[PDB]
Amino acid sequence: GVPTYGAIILDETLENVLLVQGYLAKSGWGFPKGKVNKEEAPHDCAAREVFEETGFDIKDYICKDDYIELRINDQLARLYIIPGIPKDTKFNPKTRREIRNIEWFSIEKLPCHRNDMTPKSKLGLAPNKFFMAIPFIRPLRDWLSRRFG
Ligand SMILES: CN(C)c1ccncc1
Repeated sequence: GVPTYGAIILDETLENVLLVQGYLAKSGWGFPKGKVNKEEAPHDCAAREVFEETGFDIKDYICKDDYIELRINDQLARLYIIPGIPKDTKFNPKTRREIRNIEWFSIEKLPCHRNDMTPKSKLGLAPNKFFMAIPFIRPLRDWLSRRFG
C-alpha cells in the first residue's frame, strides 16, 4: 500500500488531541492523514492532508524527528507530533463532502484497545467509533512521558 502522513495535534495543556470524523468507510473518528503523491516529501504530504481536513497549517511547527510511525497490514502510517495548539483555534475543512466534524478529545479517556465479546462466548472485537485512532494511543502516551515527563 502507498504510505500515509498526517498529524497528532495537542493543545497547550497536553491533555487533549484533535480528531476528525469522515463518512462511509471512514465514518468514525481518526487523526488527520492521507496518501502520499508521486515525488512528494513526507513533511509536505503531512501538511497538505492536515490543511485539507482541518484548515490549519502545520508547516511552521513540524519537527523532523518528532513522530509516531506504525505499519498496519503492510501499509506505513506516520503522524508528526504537534503540541501547544490553542484550544480556541478555528478549524474548517476544505470540503464537508469529506469531513463531517472536528473535535478535541481527552487523551486519558480515549481507549487504547477494543473490547472483546467474552461475555457472549463469541470471538472477535466489539465495534468502536475510535477504531482508526486506537493503534496510536499507547505509543503517544509513552512518547509524551519520555519527551515531557
Ligand atoms: C473548530 N471545530 C471544532 C470545528 C470546525 C469545523 N467543523 C467541525 C468542528
